[PDB]
Amino acid sequence: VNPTVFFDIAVDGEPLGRVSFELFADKVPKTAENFRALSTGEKGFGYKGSCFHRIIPGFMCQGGDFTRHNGTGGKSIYGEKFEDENFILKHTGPGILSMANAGPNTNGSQFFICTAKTEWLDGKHVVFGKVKEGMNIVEAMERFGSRNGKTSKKITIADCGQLE
Repeated sequence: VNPTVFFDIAVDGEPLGRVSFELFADKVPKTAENFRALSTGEKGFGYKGSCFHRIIPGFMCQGGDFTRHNGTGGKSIYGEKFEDENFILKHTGPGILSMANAGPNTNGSQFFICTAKTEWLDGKHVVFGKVKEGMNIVEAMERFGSRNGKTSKKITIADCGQLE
């Protein structure tokens, strides 16, 4: 209805588990569709096989750079960047899915999953989804991150697609 997408996560090739996300297409349609389409890979590029390049324990897990795998790339289905759609939703707690960016109106494909309430990001990053199942898998991923965001194991989206 509002779409659900999943990520199957692997840690150095070993299966960790599945996280699914509800995308708020009712409130942020353009942003939610970009993520949905990048998860199915239906426009010919997307998240399958990419990694979480920056994980900071107690704060958030960030990924979505499928072109340079380090936070300097990625692209949306609308072009290299697109505008901040609205800031209706807030970073209210663990499980919030929001867009990473490089300043106002620079949304591409990078996203982060909050593991804490991060109110200082409200009005700066567009919130568009939430973890539906597998929050415990995000908590497990979190243990491989560090204070500067570097991960001690390669965390990858082994598979991903739509469920609902």
